[PDB]
Amino acid sequence: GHSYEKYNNWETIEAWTKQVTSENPDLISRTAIGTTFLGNNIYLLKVGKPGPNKPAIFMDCGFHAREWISHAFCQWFVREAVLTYGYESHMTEFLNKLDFYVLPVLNIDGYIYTWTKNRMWRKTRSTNAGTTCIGTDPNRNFDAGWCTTGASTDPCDETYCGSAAESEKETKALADFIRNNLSSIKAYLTIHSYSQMILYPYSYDYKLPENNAELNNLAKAAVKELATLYGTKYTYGPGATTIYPAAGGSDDWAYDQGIKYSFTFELRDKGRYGFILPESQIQATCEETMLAIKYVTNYVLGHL
Ligand SMILES: CC(C)[C@H](NS(=O)(=O)c1ccc(-c2ccccc2)cc1)P(=O)(O)C[C@H](C(=O)O)c1cccc(CN)c1
Ligand SMILES: [Zn+2]
Repeated sequence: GHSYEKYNNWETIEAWTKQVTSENPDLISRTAIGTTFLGNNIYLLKVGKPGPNKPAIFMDCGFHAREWISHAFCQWFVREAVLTYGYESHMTEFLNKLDFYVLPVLNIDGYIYTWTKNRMWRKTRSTNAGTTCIGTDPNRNFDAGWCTTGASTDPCDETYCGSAAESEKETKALADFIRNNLSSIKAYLTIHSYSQMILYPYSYDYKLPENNAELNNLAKAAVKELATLYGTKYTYGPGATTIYPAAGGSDDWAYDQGIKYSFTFELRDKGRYGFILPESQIQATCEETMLAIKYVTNYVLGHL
């Protein structure tokens, strides 16, 4: 059965998306926005009080298969939304005024593989012509300085950028959805682990975004807010200098589409457990991350 304080396999997350929607139809609708290479359904949950032409914030989890705390966060967020609506003033205002497009697991095929075969798997599970090597790195597969730095052209490598931008069914599905809804989406948030950071553009080059000052101030305030709960310390900055250059990222792509608030989160920890974060840290990790996401949402809402 499903638990918010355990890592759940895909079969369970899928059953959860159906159950949480059917139990909360006045706050959640579920739509499939595509299939993965292996035929799994890429669900998107629209979280919010239904209404005409609402602005939206897009958040995805599970780009990288082994980053299990990412998948866990998207599920946690959805429950927080549904349970506190009408009682917590901020979340109530949030869901009244906008929609959260929550994509709980993008790279489902890779996630299943980390459960069945290889816990440290990262990429998708698509085949590659001319080789037995499997998979593309989804966060190198977007049309953002595609494959120009920090990415491999070799299908056997963990940062393989693919045969072309959006060569993967999963990344094409996400990009298509965001393109089809550009006019409503005001912020893009993508959840990874680990490192305890909040990153913003650019990562494919050392250039800074026009609203660099604003993004820095927003990231700073969000990490401060996060720390108030349990003392967890994040760092923040442009991706290229804060972690390393990496072209083809979804956050840089989203920004260049005109979405002015675009962030990558790297959750706990700093490497003691790394990707294998104990389930006993799921609750604390998600609760503190909630504060940062809500801080950003509050800011974005005020700036429509
Ligand atoms: C641990 C986090 C930082 C992930 N990085 S990782 O490639 O898996 C990795 C994991 C472990 C190590 C490592 C650990 C200890 C010693 C030496 C190396 C080095 C790299 P990531 O979430 O996969 C980082 C992400 C990406 O590579 O797609 C990224 C990188 C740069 C910019 C951005 C923003 N678009 C996002
Ligand atoms: Zn990652």
